[PDB]
Amino acid sequence: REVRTIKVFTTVDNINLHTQVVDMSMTYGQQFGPTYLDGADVTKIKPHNSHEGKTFYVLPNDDTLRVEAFEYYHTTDPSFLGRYMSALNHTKKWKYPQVNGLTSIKWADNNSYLATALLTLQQIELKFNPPALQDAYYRARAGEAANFCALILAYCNKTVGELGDVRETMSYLFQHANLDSCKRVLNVVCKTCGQQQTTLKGVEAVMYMGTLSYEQFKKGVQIPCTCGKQATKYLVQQESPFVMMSAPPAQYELKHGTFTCASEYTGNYQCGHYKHITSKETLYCIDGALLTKSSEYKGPITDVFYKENSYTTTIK
Amino acid sequence: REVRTIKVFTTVDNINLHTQVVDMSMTYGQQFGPTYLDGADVTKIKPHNSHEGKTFYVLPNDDTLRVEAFEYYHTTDPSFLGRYMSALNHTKKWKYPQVNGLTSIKWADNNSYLATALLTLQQIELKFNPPALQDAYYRARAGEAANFCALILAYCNKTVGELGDVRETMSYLFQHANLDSCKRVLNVVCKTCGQQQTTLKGVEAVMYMGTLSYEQFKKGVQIPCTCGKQATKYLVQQESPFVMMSAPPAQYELKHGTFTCASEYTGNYQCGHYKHITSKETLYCIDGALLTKSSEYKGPITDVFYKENSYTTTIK
Ligand SMILES: [Zn+2]
Ligand SMILES: [Zn+2]
Repeated sequence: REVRTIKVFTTVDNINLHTQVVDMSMTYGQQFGPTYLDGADVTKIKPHNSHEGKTFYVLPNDDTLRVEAFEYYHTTDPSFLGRYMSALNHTKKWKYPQVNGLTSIKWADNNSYLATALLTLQQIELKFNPPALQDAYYRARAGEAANFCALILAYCNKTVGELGDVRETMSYLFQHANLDSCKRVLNVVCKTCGQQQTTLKGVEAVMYMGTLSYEQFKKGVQIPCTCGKQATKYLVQQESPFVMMSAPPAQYELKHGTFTCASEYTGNYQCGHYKHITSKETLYCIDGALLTKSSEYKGPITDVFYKENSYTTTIK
Repeated sequence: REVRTIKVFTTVDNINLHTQVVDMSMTYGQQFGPTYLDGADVTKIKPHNSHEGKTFYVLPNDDTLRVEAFEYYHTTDPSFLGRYMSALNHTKKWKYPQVNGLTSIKWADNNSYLATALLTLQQIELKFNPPALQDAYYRARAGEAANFCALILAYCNKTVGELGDVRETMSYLFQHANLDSCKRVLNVVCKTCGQQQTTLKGVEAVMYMGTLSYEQFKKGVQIPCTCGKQATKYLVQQESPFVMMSAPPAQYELKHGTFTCASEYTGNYQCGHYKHITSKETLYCIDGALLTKSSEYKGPITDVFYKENSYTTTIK
């Protein structure tokens, strides 16, 4: 007749804890709704004695938790925490070797796009805004990247195993980074129509899709004009700590000392594999846990990152 | 022995067409990969005589289509076009009545969050950047909103029928809008720590989560300081054509003439329904195709939109 109970804590951010007394004869789901223990779904499980004192994630189901979840993650997508937990149940089992001084990811679960994204982040100046990403990225740099990788999957609405694109993944991460001071001025010149200047800010100031070469972007790239002519677009002014140049995969030569790092994609629109190339004392190719070196590199490159501070054109 | 063929066109943007000759003895999938006809998946279907001359969507599977798709949609998520097509197969069957001069959506497929988002967009000054959204929004304002609604679902990574949050949906749409000139200056005052000013730009300058009242935001809202004290955050300067104030749903009184429009959510974290309230000559409550009016309004409000141009505080 005596209900037997244990004390547990619920949370949405793993920092602020909420004391609960749970009935050991009812499932966690009957008492909390969807409930997770370090990523594992315990909604249909009844409390174990070993659960006493442990922390469980729940969905934001009252106003206090709604505020805590938004302040930590900067999202109000109702499915976010469930997707973060579902990914974490996988990423906590991945291995994160140090390769040439950087945290990589041993290949598992079709994660090569995440490995090259993680390697790239550690080579560019970037600060995240959500505390969740600040905290997880700090841990990832130290070598414990499971929470960071699960957050990337959640913020990008990708599940473990799903085909991912590096450019799109970086776009999501940059949306949650402080790029407010970044600025880009472009000029587009048509022999018929004249010239038109455009200013871009934030994420749009550091990403370009169409050519891999920063030098070519400075000299001019050809794009369509609405009048039918081919116009020339070139970079007038750049203020940012890096730039990212992207293009559909094509054979491309990477020259030591002319770029920071790059992503290589081998395959087709439905199926493929990413590798990472970093330019240090030589060219290192990081493929998850694997490492090779070369003095020259040619391959199907999709994204190239360059160092920057301030650039102003000499084109009149 | 003579292979019988028809001419069709493939596309990723429904503007640029690519001539194809298809074998009538093979499925579209065998020849194009995943293939769609006005949203319907025809990958496993063989060509019909009536298909001659028609346009089919395909996935971006060569470099020309990759460039066309990015220029139109401003995304490189590999699953985007399939998700847009899957949603469109549903939204093309929805009805879009004019309610009090605005395009709404007759309730279907758990779409009430999309109806209030669509109604809101038509009451605030906002220009989209991707041509896909520019073109579809123009059609939606005219009353043909199927493509716009399917794009909202695709950009938000939501499927038809899935629970949606209005604040999160607006965040995705604002990410793809030109808000570059929007600016917000805030001051946070702690009696222990002093004062700290912060400047926000773009989407972060027009969205706030924590209170529904713009007036309260101007006077000051209480938030935690890291020292443990309660600090006061207030608006110093605002430059934008609207602001959006959001909070977890709570009973709230909407006063005629003090706001533009608002979203009301009845339910809980797993299940609920949205309605739209607009302040015109009186208060109109739009619930899909349904319309009621009242002189006063109280309900569980989640988001309130206000007109703005330039605001500067008088607080010293
Ligand atoms: Zn021209
Ligand atoms: Zn303080």
